[PDB]
Amino acid sequence: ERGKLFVGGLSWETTQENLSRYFCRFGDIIDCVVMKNNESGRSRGFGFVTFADPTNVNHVLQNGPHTLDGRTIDPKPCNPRTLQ
Repeated sequence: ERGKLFVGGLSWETTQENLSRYFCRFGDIIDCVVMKNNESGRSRGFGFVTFADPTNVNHVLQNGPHTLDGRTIDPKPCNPRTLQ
């Protein structure tokens, strides 16, 4: 997979729906999650966005800085977790 972005530095208030809304300005999104604490269900302050078109990752990176919910957030390209 080529189109996955890690996004760090999120406020714990930011929902994955809001995260997706923000990053859709750079392309169609096929997955967007905010990682949650297993016990509490609260955001851990980071997530992942997967673009349908992997060329959109570089478009995000060259059009910063990025702010969401009053935080400067930290999008980075990532090599995705591999499955079976």
